[PDB]
Amino acid sequence: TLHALLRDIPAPDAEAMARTQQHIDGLLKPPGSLGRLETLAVQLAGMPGLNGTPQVGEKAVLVMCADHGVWDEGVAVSPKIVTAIQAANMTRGTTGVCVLAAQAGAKVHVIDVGIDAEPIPGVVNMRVARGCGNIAVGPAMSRLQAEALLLEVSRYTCDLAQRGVTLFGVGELGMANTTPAAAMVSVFTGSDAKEVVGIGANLPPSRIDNKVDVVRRAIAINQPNPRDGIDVLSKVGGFDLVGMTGVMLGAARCGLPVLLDGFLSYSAALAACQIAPAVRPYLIPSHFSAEKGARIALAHLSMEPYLHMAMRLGEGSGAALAMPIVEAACAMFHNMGELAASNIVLP
Amino acid sequence: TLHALLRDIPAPDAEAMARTQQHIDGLLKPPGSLGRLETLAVQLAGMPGLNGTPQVGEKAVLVMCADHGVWDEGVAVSPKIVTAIQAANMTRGTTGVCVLAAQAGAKVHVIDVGIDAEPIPGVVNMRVARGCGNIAVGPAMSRLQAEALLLEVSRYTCDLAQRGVTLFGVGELGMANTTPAAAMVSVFTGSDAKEVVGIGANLPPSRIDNKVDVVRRAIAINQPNPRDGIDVLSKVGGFDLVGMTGVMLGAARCGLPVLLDGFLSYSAALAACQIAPAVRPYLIPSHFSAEKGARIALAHLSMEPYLHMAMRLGEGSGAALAMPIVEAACAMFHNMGELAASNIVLP
Ligand SMILES: O=C(O)c1cccnc1
Ligand SMILES: O=C(O)c1cccnc1
Ligand SMILES: Nc1ccccc1O
Ligand SMILES: Nc1ccccc1O
Repeated sequence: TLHALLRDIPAPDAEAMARTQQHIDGLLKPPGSLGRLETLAVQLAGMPGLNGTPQVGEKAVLVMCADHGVWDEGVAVSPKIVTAIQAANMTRGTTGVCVLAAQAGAKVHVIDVGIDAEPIPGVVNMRVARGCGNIAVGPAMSRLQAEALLLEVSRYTCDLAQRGVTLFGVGELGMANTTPAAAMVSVFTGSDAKEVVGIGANLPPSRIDNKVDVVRRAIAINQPNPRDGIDVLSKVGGFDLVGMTGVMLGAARCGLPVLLDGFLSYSAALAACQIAPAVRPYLIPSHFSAEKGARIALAHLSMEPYLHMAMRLGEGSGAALAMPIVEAACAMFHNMGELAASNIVLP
Repeated sequence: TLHALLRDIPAPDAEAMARTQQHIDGLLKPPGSLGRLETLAVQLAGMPGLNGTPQVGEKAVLVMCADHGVWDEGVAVSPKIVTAIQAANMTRGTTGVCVLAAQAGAKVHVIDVGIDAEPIPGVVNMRVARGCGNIAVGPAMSRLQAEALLLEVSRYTCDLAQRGVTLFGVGELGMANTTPAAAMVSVFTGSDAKEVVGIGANLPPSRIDNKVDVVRRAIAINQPNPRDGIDVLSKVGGFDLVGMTGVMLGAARCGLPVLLDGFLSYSAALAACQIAPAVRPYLIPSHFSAEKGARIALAHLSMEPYLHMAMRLGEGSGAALAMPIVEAACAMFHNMGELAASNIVLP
């Protein structure tokens, strides 16, 4: 079922992209002057789920929530229960993603893939377990659990496409999750833990060393295979991370765009592209995370974010903030006048 | 009258800013996690025209249009008449700024400060002359003309504030205007012309040398005084550039924020800050222009743009694109829930 899914990811439509580029070149402006907005418009035009043109219909931010066993290693200063509390707030519209998504006209879908607490009413239930295993002493989960969640989340994502959603945004919520994120980045990029381990949610500078040590132990003990994204996710990842990877595989299979968020999302995207390179064309960066390993992770994905906001909240907040930018590419494409109609000729 | 104006620019309200910072720190998120969005919110709170809080009411983009005598030196490949044509399109909603401003819910005000063509119906008439003097052989205009336009535009800007406008965006339109922009940047920053002269609207690489030469001649012949922003503007600037400087002085006097656009706007802001350092606190960067001298100009203004879009259209298009970001800071500030209300305590 997963092989089928990965097999059916459509390649971008080069024909629609060429038509788009020609149309953009003819707009009321010096050719190429709107830079990355032009490039983004063309990219969108190549996505089969969008009907050959840069269009944006309904918008959704999927937030994957889960707890992590590695929290017990003292790698995070936020109380573990904050995952459960914030997930509930996500249903009240008071969180950072909620407020930014509301501003963008997007709906937030809160999905519980493994919070260590009783079920929260109003949150989508796809709970694998009450938190994943502590990666410092063994794997986060079984390969089977990782594959099942990928399928599950993937289907949910592409099913939203049937409800008019054309643009996705991915996000997470899970105390201590910048630890497995860093382990994955280290593994996929071949970078040393010290180079990609950050302060997460205000970790005191004095406790960084321990965090770096925990990441190295996780890798040494699990021996994840860099060439197998599912192996890496199941061993040194987490449920929230697997879920984000699933949103990306689902949107790609649906031929639709997905906006990345910050550091946690970069880790998930490295996994997704490792598992299926065909996913890459559908990914759109949003902002440049203030987390230490962001530069390395983005360099390996060959992505240059549009927004430099020193943000490090997570939740899909950056994804929501960039949605207007995607709408701008559409507006540009469909609403600008044409040079020829004004009798203007430029070399 | 100009001395009065400059004298009456209010300092930022430190009391409102402290109250803002405390409120932001108490929001549902790790302290400081929304980074530059938090900083922007505080900055807005200190602006007297906004009522002690980051608020955005009506939005306006002021586009200053004028022609330049230096066009005759072969520094621009766009036909001179494009200024007049595009200014007319600005009244039809088909231009790049129009489309992006519409997306942001802002109104575009097109102001003719010196187009070399017959008056265009629908465009605000503040025409100094039919194009400014060719800076390669003498000054763009008299000091008197520069001061009069500054006053004129300044009053117009702050008068809009009485109509509910709380956020301004500045833009321009004028063939060959990246030449005087570069001369001004060179003068204010002490950088050599070759380091700040760019391709403007697709100038062929083979004609760059001539453009660099024209900039040096302009400076040698006029001998503008770097410590006198009005001297520089009148000698090696242009009507559109003076006008943009005027919007900045007017918004500051009104105690309101102004969003910069690209390279031309950076030149105008260097002049504005030279003339009145008190203007600085009211300036908000938008994007990082793809023009060659952008880095140097931004470094001298100590500004780090939020958007990296490789844009180089001008017209205030970048300013419009960043307006949602300013609205996001307000949304964050007013709509997020508080940590205490959720019983969350973080170190
Ligand atoms: O980049 C992120 O999304 C991030 C960084 C630190 C802590 N939480 C989220
Ligand atoms: O940065 C700008 O605004 C710009 C650069 C080149 C040509 N026109 C405008
Ligand atoms: N629209 C346009 C066209 C040519 C040169 C500059 C411009 O802003
Ligand atoms: N709201 C929040 C609080 C603590 C840690 C991470 C979060 O996203």
